[PDB]
Amino acid sequence: KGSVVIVGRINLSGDTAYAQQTRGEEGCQETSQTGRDKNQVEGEVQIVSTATQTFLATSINGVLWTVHHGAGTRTIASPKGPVTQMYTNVDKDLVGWQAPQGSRSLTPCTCGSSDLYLVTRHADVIPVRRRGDSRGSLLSPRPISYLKGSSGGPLLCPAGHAVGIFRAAVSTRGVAKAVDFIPVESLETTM
Ligand SMILES: C=C[C@@H]1C[C@]1(NC(=O)[C@@H]1C[C@@H]2CN1C(=O)[C@H](C(C)(C)C)NC(=O)O[C@@H]1C[C@H]1CCCCCc1nc3ccc(OC)cc3nc1O2)C(=O)NS(=O)(=O)C1CC1
Ligand SMILES: [Zn+2]
Repeated sequence: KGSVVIVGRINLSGDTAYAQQTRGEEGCQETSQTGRDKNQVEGEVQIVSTATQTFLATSINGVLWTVHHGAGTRTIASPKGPVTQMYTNVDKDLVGWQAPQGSRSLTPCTCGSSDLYLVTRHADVIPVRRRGDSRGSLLSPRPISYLKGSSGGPLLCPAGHAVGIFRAAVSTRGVAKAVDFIPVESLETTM
């Protein structure tokens, strides 16, 4: 298997949630084999890719987190070569690396607000209501197909801080009315 490769980012930039592709497929190939990636990186939310899967990853207090069902145990390519996972937990569906060169990191949420916001791979910011340890309800139902490819992306509080990592969708006949995520407290405990 190859290294995970950053192929873009989801910009909250200044005002607009928009997606920025920074690498093509072809280049994704050679880079996964070497794990050496000089391509420029920015921001908190990365679009990450394997040979078969595209999903997201989020930097929180110096660690780049994503889902195990996306990354597995792979390294992630960097300018100084392939980066080995700092944290792994198959049961939680969680993996972490040292935040990449060029990135910014999110702050853990400390305000306890139930008003959350899920960022998707499509660069949509979707309102969510905290409804338990690892669960939050959507204000608007959406088909799964819409959310697919967004695991590893962040759930944010109204202050912009990180509340969790998107893990799975709670679906009924293919309609998602809630989301399952890894809470930051769970990250802090994994560390
Ligand atoms: C947008 C949709 C959603 C965020 C996404 N997550 C999934 O699709 C997960 C993967 C797998 C099935 N998923 C689901 O969401 C299902 C599904 C019916 C398919 C919607 N929903 C579901 O279980 O409801 C259950 C009540 C909750 C409680 C149980 C959830 C279990 C969570 C889970 N843990 C592990 C630990 C270790 C593993 O080793 C290989 C593998 C795992 N796989 C898991 O779920 C996503 O976008 N992925 S992705 O980006 O396209 C892909 C590129 C990476
Ligand atoms: Zn907060």
